[PDB]
Amino acid sequence: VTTFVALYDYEARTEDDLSFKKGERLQILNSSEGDWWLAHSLTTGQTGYIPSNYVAPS
Repeated sequence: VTTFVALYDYEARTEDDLSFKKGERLQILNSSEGDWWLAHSLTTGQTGYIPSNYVAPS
């Protein structure tokens, strides 16, 4: 729905988290959980939760 870029590498901290590298383009699919957003990585094709402060708008 909106595209962001990852600011830092992130290793998943739950089984439902997305792992991603700095610079990945991430589509934000849901943001209702505040500091944790559901994202889809356009760079890798994977999906999961991310920390909202790890991304900035493209």
